[PDB]
Amino acid sequence: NQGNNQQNYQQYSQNGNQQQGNNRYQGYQAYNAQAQPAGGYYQNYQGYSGYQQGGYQQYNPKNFNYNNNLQGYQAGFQPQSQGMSLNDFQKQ
Amino acid sequence: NQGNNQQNYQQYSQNGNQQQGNNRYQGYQAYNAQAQPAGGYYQNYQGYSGYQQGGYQQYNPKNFNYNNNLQGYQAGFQPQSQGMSLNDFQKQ
Amino acid sequence: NQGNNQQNYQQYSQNGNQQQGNNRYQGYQAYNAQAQPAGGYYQNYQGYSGYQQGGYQQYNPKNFNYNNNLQGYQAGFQPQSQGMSLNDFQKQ
Amino acid sequence: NQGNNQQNYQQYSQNGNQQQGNNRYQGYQAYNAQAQPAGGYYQNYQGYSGYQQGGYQQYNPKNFNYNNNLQGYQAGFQPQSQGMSLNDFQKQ
Amino acid sequence: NQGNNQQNYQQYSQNGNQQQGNNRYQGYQAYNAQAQPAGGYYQNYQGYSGYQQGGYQQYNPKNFNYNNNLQGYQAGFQPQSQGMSLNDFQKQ
Repeated sequence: NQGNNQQNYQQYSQNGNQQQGNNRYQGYQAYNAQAQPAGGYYQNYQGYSGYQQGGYQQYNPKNFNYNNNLQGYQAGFQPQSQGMSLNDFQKQ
Repeated sequence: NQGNNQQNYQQYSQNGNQQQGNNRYQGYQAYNAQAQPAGGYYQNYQGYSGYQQGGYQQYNPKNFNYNNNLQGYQAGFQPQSQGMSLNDFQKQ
Repeated sequence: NQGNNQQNYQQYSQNGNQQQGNNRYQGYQAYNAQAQPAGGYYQNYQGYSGYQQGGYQQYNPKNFNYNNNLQGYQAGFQPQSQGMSLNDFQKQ
Repeated sequence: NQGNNQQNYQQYSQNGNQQQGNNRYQGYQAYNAQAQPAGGYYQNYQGYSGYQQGGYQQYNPKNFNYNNNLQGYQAGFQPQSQGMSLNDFQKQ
Repeated sequence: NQGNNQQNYQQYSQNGNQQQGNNRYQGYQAYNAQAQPAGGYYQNYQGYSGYQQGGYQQYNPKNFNYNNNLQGYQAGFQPQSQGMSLNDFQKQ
């Protein structure tokens, strides 16, 4: 093994659990607009975990732009540009 | 093994669980607009996990643009451009 | 093995579980517009996991644009362009 | 083995489970417009998992555009263009 | 083995399960417009998994456009074009 290496390794185990019954679950989701409502009856919850964004790795024994967007909000980007740019984010 | 390497390795186990019955589940989802409502009756929940975005890896013993968008919002992008650009994000 | 390598390896196991019965499931989904409502009765849930987006890998012992969009929102893109561009995102 | 390599390897097992009966499932889906409603009675759910988007891999011991869109929304794209472009996303 | 290689390998097993009977399934789907409603009575569900989109792979020891769209929404694309383009996405 020699050189660059980006490794994402996640080990998750949910095995050997007992959940008893007789449960009453009433879930009301209504009139949601541009939303992601989450809910429920859980015992073991593993979620939204293990995120890896790689980076610069240069191994040696013209405009470059690299953008990694994970679950993010990016608006109004003019990198390495020539001219005039107008970005208006007025909130009233 | 020699050179660049991007590896996504996820191991998940849900094996050996007991869920008892006699359960009452009433789920009401209505009048959702541009939404992703999530719910339910769960015991072991593994989700939205293990995301890997690769990066720059250069191994050596003109405009370049690389964009990785995972579950993201990207609006108004003019990288490495020449001229004039108008991006208007007014909210009233 | 020598050179670039992008590998997505996911191992998932749900084997050896017991789910008891006598369950009452009432699910009401109605009047959803441009929506993806999710629900149900679950014991072991593995979903929306294991996403890999490859990256730059250059092994050596004119406009280039590379865009990877996974479950994302991309609007108003003018990379490496010459001229004038108007992108209007007014919300009233 | 030598050179570029993009490999998607997913192993999923649901074998050896017991689901007891006597279940009552009432599912009501109606008046959905441009929607994908999901629901049901589940024990082991594996879905929407294991997505791989390849990337740049260059092995060496004029306008290029590469776009990978997986379950994404892309509107208003004018990469590597010359002229004037108007993209209007007004919401009222 | 030498050169570029894109391989999609998925192994899924659901073998050795017991599902007991005496079940009552009432499913009502009506008045859906431009929709894909999904539901039912399940034990082992494997679906919408294992998607691979290949990428750039160049092995060496004028306008090019490559677009891969999987279950995606692409509207208003004018890459590597000369002139004027109007794309109007007004929602009222």
